[PDB]
Amino acid sequence: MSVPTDGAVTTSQIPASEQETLVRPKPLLLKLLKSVGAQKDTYTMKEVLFYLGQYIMTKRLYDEKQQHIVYCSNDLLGDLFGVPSFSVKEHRKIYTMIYRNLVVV
Ligand SMILES: COc1cc(NC(=O)C[C@@]2(C)C[C@H](c3cccc(Cl)c3)[C@@H](c3ccc(Cl)c(F)c3)N([C@H](CS(=O)(=O)C(C)(C)C)C3CC3)C2=O)ccc1C(=O)O
Repeated sequence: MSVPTDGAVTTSQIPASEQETLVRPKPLLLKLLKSVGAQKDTYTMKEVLFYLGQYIMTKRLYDEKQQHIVYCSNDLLGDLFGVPSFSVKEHRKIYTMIYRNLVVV
């Protein structure tokens, strides 16, 4: 990972320009972002990933760091993504699940 600002996280697995994609989260995704301090309705993807990461850690969905698995089956995030769990290493898979929950500007 890289952290180009205090509210963004990027990855070499995804093109840099893709992480600058402007998006308008649908209501559930937006709710999760605002629960950890987000104050707007439009974001770059790298900001969405930052806030989703904060949400995951705040809800204690990634306690076992070395296992690299988020367990979200009983959380809003599991409903958002439509999976019971996923790997924090699989960044394209994560981007794909997020894209289903937003409109691209
Ligand atoms: C790809 O290979 C690896 C990946 C990893 N780990 C990751 O890629 C996970 C990552 C470091 C980036 C990992 C990340 C970062 C940028 C983009 C993407 Cl798609 C993923 C990122 C993350 C953020 C949001 C979501 Cl929804 C998610 F599932 C995972 N998170 C966040 C923490 S954070 O990076 O935001 C930090 C607080 C440390 C700045 C954790 C809470 C979910 C990570 O911890 C570890 C080891 C290896 C290896 O084999 O060497």
